[PDB]
Amino acid sequence: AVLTQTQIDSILADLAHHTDTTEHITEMGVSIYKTLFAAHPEYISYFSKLQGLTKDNVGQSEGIRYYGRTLGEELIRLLKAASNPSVLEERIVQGAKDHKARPVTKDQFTGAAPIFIKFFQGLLKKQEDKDAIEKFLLHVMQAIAAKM
Ligand code: HEM
Repeated sequence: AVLTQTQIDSILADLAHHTDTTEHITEMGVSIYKTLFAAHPEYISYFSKLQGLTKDNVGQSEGIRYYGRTLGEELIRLLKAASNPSVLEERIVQGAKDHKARPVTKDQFTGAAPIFIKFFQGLLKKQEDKDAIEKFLLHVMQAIAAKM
């Protein structure tokens, strides 16, 4: 549900070089999307700025960078908020607003959790942090879906 400050600090330390600049945070998000869209090319068309793109050219698009940055920034927001119940709930509310009335469904949203989790597990060094990010993202994405 929840992460301790120590856990957040450990996770952020590993992510520091992926998230230090706007360009890097954007590239981190694009990398998640490359994985998501390879697994679900039908999801490319869900995004207003990716209309017309396919699995063969989405990775090179300007549009994927727009979402890569929004996604990356929000993921770091969620992580930083993980030890503060009220701020985390604010982010979960924003999550629901971000995804309500969109082509993505509740089931597709929670169903994509393993893609995000496995991506982050790859970037983290300590097994305890790999375990932690899994618990956290599953919790967050279920909470967002429930409000949709
Ligand atoms: C915890 C994981 C996720 C986070 C933090 C997140 C974050 C965001 C953010 C910040 C936006 C707003 C972007 C904007 O300003 O337009 C957004 C929009 C959107 N997201 Fe996510 N997202 C997540 C997972 C997913 C998944 C799994 C999907 C499945 C396809 C998805 C699909 C969408 C769609 C369709 C929009 C609307 C895009 C548009 O046309 O403007 N998201 N998301």
